[PDB]
Amino acid sequence: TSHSWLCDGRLLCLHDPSNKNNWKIFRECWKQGQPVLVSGVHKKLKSELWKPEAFSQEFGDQDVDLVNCRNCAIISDVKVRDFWDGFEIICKRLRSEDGQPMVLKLKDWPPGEDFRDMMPTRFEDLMENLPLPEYTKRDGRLNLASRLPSYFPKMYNAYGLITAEDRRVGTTNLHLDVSDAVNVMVYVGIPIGEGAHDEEVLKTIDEGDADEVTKQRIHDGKEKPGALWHIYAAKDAEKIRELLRKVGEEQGQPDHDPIHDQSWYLDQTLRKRLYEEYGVQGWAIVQFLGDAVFIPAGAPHQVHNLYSCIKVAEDFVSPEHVKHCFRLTQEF
Ligand SMILES: O=C(O)CNC(=O)C(=O)O
Ligand SMILES: [Cl-]
Ligand SMILES: [Mn+2]
Repeated sequence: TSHSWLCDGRLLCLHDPSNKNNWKIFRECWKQGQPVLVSGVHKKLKSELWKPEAFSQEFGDQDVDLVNCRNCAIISDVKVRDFWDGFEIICKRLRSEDGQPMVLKLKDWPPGEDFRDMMPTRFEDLMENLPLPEYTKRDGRLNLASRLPSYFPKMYNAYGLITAEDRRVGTTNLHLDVSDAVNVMVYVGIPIGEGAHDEEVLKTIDEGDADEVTKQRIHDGKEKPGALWHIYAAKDAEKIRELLRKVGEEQGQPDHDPIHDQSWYLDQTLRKRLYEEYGVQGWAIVQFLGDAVFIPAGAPHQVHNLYSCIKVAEDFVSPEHVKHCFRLTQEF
């Protein structure tokens, strides 16, 4: 079974998403609470379905709210095409008071459980090509999601954050989710209208603590980097809460939950600190076009888009983690 290791030997990378024997290798990492990466998923999909132009053409007239990733401001009652038309074409992006193009995220779209209903062909294309299908598919035999009683697909679409100032901002702030999930990068858009940003992208992953083999995927492989993830083991979540309670009190704090508050992005400062002061070393992961990231239930994580990303995630409930999922459901 074709695979290799990233993050200095600590992250499994599976290279063939439809290899039936994948579970054997996957499960050993997964039962220890490690995330897992599967590359090559884009090569299985119907490309034409996962274009920003197609999303604009087909659903542009819908009403939506957006989020400015730099200041968290909400842009109320805008149109879907406003987002998608500026995904790669910088001059088409909605502008702040100062007339500058904004780095934006599309909020709650599609809304509710409307994905399957709103996008049936995309739904079938994703689900027919998810890796580890017995775990990940709604009706997969190791997916307990639908098999349990009432006590246990989402898009993440946003532009990139490339500046030096941007490096301490999250596309999605540190949080955890209650079930297992797989997050697939189905499209990476390289924006035009400000010239090349390759060196900023590279300095951002380096400062994000990415390993040398991850960086060869750019230098040698010439792969298109989508997003930079930091993921932590579910067990390490309290040690991370402890750090953030303290740091927060150093600007005026309650015995509350910083991870649930989803207000923190761990920059290179706090990550060195979390490691030396709490022993906690996470996984710095660059998600390229076609990479599927498996995030264990309750494993805290944050995301920082480098370029413009179309991501689609499927939740599931594995036997290995079904106790976590139960315990996380009650606390949440
Ligand atoms: O992609 C993002 O911005 C955030 N993704 C997730 O939080 C996830 O898959 O759980
Ligand atoms: Cl499987
Ligand atoms: Mn998440």
